[PDB]
Amino acid sequence: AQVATVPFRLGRPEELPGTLDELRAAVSARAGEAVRGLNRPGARTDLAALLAATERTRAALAPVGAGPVGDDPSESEANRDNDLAFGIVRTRGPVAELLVDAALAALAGILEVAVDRGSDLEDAAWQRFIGGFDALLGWLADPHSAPRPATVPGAGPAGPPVHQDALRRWVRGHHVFMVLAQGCALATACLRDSAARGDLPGAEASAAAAEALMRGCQGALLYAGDANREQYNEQIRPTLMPPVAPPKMSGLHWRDHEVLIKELAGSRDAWEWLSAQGSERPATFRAALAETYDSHIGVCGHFV
Ligand code: HEC
Repeated sequence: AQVATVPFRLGRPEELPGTLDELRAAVSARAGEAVRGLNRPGARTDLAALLAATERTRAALAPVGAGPVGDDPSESEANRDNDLAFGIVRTRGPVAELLVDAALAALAGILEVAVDRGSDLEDAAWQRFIGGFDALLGWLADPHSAPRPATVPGAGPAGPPVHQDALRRWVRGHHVFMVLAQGCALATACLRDSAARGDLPGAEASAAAAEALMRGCQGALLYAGDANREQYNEQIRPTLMPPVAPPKMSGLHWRDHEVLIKELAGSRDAWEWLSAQGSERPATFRAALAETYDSHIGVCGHFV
């Protein structure tokens, strides 16, 4: 029931670029347009203006998809069920440019609900949540530099409850998860590659992206946890019809998360090297990491 704009098109995370130079060649032109679109005059006056700017930005971008991937021998049935439960369609085309499109669409998905009906999220959570998109697109626009944050308009307070708005937020929040998971996997991969090649500035820029994306993921988890609590209250009503359970991500079978955690493993030496070279990113990333891990409680079905 208009829970989210679907299909939600996303590339295969196994094809994400793995170096800063490759990433820049793949996406920096398009990401730069996206950033300029989201920071155009007037875009940041209020949440309604940001939504309008988002929709004008994504309309102004030339499409890049080539329709569904279709037959993918690397995709298990459990992967497919994971994606279908949230309306995800794996789509052929330049994976990093598809990530830019997906980021803009997930942003618009969030802002549609917040513009109409507010948010109960703490302003600092809202800031890091929506700030996750600025971090991602700003870094993709210039991967060799740390992304700089921009202003994020606040949301009004939650309005009157509308039927299954919690499910809309739950589903649209998971679309954000998939964008941030791919973004953080990119950032972690580039950190690993940069450090292996002794590119300390590239490593530092990659780690700065990874931390900002990780803080964005913590905001998204708070957002989804807030929706999940409201969902649980809405399930107290017993139903004569067979009860409809909200979609749930698997973990084992969610490909973007699998790719992310594999990159994070084996980024350990790069984080220690950055520390030894006098970076402050490792310490603050470690904090963001612990906070994001804890905020799984109340969102992911294999926690709590
Ligand atoms: C339920 C499915 C989820 C969702 C919605 C998210 N993740 Fe997260 N996650 C999940 C599991 C089953 C685990 C295993 C933890 C363990 O066995 O100890 C994790 C863990 C992580 C980690 C830690 C990885 C590491 O320590 O090396 C990270 C960084 C992580 N998950 C990230 C993450 C992000 C960024 C998410 C939203 C974009 C997210 N998870 C959601 C299962 C689930």
